[PDB]
Amino acid sequence: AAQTNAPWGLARISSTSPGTSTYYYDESAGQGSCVYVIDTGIEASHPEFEGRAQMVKTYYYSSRDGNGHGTHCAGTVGSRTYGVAKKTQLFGVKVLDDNGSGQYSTIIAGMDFVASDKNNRNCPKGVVASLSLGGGYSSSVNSAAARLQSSGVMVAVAAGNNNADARNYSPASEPSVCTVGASDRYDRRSSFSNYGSVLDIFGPGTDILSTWIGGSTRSISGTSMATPHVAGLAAYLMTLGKTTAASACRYIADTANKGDLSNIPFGTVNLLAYNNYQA
Ligand SMILES: [Ca+2]
Ligand SMILES: [Ca+2]
Repeated sequence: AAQTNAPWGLARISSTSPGTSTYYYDESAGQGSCVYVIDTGIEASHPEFEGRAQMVKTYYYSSRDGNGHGTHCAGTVGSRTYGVAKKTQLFGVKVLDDNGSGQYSTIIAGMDFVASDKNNRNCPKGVVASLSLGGGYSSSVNSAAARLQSSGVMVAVAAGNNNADARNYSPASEPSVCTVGASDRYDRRSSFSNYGSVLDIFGPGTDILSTWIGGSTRSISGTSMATPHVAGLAAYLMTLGKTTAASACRYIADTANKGDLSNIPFGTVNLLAYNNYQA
């Protein structure tokens, strides 16, 4: 399949070079996989989700996404126009309030919720969780992310937006998950992206068009936007049978575009997520 005039990040993850505009992908499109978006919620009624999104848990008064951030991330995972894995199932877990903030105890609870809830869901191609959130280092937060991964979920987490070493942020600093930095459409490390030895991969994160609340769309930037590209790529590759939840981060790193990015500090991987789709 080939989506013309796609958002630049979708085109980028199907090309060895920057500057293209078509997203080339296998039509299976993540069918049969499931992605939990652990965030401010998902506006499941958005036409771009085509009935494939639903809220499964909220830690606040409502399950509504009153912010937009979670809806945007979910759209990059799996919306029709803006998503990597256009046929995946999306499950929303609202651990962040409508200002985009959440206490670590609640974020931890949401991770352990996913680890259990996936045993209620029919996800024959496997389960992914996308965590476009974080704060300062916390061993408890890291341990929760490690448990979620251990339980059989491909966990992708944002590196953070501090232009600093991700070792000092959580869940970014948990080794066993997939820690995602951000790049721009000229293959530069995004100006805000964290870096460091703990990063596994980069994805598109500057000026990413996706869904928003009120049935709308907008373009925003962050490692929060790079993370769902990787989560959606994992779901897509799992549906194709190329990898598993335990091995997908390593597989994505194996198969990434290597050495394409600029302003990568020595000791940080120079790896950009790539679907290696060959029609
Ligand atoms: Ca290249
Ligand atoms: Ca890792």
